[PDB]
Amino acid sequence: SGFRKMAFPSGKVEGCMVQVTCGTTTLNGLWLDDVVYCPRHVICTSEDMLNPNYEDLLIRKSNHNFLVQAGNVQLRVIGHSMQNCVLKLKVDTANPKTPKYKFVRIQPGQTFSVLACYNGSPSGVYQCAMRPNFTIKGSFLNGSCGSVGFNIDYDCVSFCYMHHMELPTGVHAGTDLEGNFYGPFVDRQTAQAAGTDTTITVNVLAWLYAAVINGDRWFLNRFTTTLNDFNLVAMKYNYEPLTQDHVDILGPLSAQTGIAVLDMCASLKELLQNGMNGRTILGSALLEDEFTPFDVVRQCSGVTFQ
Amino acid sequence: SGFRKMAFPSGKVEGCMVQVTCGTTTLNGLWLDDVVYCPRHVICTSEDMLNPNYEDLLIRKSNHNFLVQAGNVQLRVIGHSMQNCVLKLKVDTANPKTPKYKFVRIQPGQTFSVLACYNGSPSGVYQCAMRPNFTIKGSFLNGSCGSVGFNIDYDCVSFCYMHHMELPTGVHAGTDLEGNFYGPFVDRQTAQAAGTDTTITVNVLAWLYAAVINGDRWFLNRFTTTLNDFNLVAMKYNYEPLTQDHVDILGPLSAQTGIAVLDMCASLKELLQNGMNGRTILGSALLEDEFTPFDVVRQCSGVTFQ
Ligand SMILES: *[C@H](O)[C@H](C[C@@H]1CCNC1=O)NC(=O)[C@@H]1[C@@H]2[C@H](CN1C(=O)COc1ccc(Cl)cc1Cl)C2(C)C
Ligand SMILES: *[C@H](O)[C@H](C[C@@H]1CCNC1=O)NC(=O)[C@@H]1[C@@H]2[C@H](CN1C(=O)COc1ccc(Cl)cc1Cl)C2(C)C
Repeated sequence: SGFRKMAFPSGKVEGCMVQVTCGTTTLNGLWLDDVVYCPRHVICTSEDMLNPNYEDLLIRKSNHNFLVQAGNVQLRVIGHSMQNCVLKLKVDTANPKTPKYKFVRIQPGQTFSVLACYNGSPSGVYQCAMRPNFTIKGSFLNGSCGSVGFNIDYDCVSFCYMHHMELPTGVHAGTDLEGNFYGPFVDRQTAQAAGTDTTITVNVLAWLYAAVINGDRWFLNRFTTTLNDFNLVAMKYNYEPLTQDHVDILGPLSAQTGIAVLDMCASLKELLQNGMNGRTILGSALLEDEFTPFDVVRQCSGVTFQ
Repeated sequence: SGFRKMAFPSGKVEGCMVQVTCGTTTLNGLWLDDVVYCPRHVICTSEDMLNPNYEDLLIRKSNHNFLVQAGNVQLRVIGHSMQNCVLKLKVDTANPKTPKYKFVRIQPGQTFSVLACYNGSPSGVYQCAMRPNFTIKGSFLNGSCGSVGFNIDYDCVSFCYMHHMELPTGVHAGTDLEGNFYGPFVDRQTAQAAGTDTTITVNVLAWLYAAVINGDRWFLNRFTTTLNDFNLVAMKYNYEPLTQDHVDILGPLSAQTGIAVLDMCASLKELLQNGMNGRTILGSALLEDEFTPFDVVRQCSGVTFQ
């Protein structure tokens, strides 16, 4: 037993990370087959990153302007092109470490592992959720652009995120691996802001089920509630509405614990109105919302990946 | 910016994990050079694990009783020996993936990354602290024994932990890689219990400095305190005593923020006596104690590993 914010093993992704330097900008790239993927603002400079015109900037570039460091070995760039907000640098060598992979775009509420990287070298790994406002609460410093987020499903890495920027509230924004931003953000230095977030209701319920599975039961009660009456409380506390599909997705957790989904909602209702009163749930004094039902089933059952 | 519970990249360790099966017990082993390391209770059975005599049990074993699966390839065991609570299985093949490594024993209060494994296959990675009572609050199910904890320091993996068991409170106990248990636990099924824990004071202060670096400042104050008067409050709230060396270790964080260590103690004192009053620190409603000063400096500065 026990319950931890757990990332996927990062080894398959570590073998794809490279360093991309252009001008005085160094960031990370993702090397799959004979392509290196990286944020397009690597082609920018100081006075560029204001309201840049990346098509103009890119046509002024040459293959040899892009220095690609795969560890202690330089990769020759033989072509370049822009795809939305990412660059695709064609290199003369296919990555012999290329795992089988997919480029997937995730939904707010879903989670993924981030391999934070600097100068092409992995620094750490942690779990993030896509917030309802399409930001992520990460840990990113200068030089971390091009770090990717991913999930693993048996032997296949599903890349879902490339890091591009921090917003003024300290949260982070980036793209899918096709270069399309999550949320209404642009890779310019403007006065853009996150905008209002909500709590991921279905995830909080999943985490409550994780707690019960692990022996935290004090928040349970004989009360129940209808979906509609629960959702008026959710709205009041800036929680996302709970749909019937969310109830369906929680079914296996409900069946394992023997606590009906709607009964757990009644428990969440009471926690929202009364707080916790000095008690904790799974070592937390806050209702946690960055674990999906899948995450709970995976950890409380022990799935692996080859 | 941002602050996350961050593990080390796990790739170097993933290449060492194997499956060890003996009788009807399957667990994980750690394959370094031509030795596989695993918990010695793999040689036990159901009626064995009560008050077993492992020397007697081991002399009754044969090299061929140990099935070692390195992925889809079987490793021939050519020798075996017991070292305290671990087995060393000599195999005919050296692991060509062996990273440079060390076997180190850590102190309570220090942190490490755990690569949770089942059937020799990595499942996830997360950060743990050695509690003052020599347990760890992990996430471990049946089959996870032999998963290791580790730190990475440039290119070198310092293995500090092998998993053996869960205690009745849901916390976890294991050994260093020389097979010596952390704390007063034995690899028998007895009525052993964790015993009383304390909060790691120096780590809480480090995390408060992490908060300030990341813009959470509401808990700061003009008050100060002496080390002695702080330590009477620490004792009252079941916090570990703060030593002058702890103050020294916090020096760089103090110097970066411009908040004297003893002034941050005064802030912790007030948080201990008043609570947080509905506010959070780094997304937590509890004082967090599983980040060392090193962890904070590493994350709030961006060190990597090759
Ligand atoms: C690429 O390595 C960086 C990663 C940034 C640096 C600090 N934290 C990060 O995640 N990306 C950028 O520097 C991008 C780049 C231009 C601006 N930018 C930003 O991150 C915006 O800036 C900030 C905004 C808010 C904060 Cl709290 C901090 C910073 Cl540095 C492009 C937008 C072109
Ligand atoms: C080896 O894979 C397991 C790992 C255990 C299983 C559940 N969680 C874990 O970390 N190790 C064991 O089964 C060891 C083994 C005998 C008993 N044992 C225990 O973990 C003790 O048991 C438990 C105690 C408390 C709880 Cl809450 C659950 C269990 Cl299963 C040796 C002590 C020989």
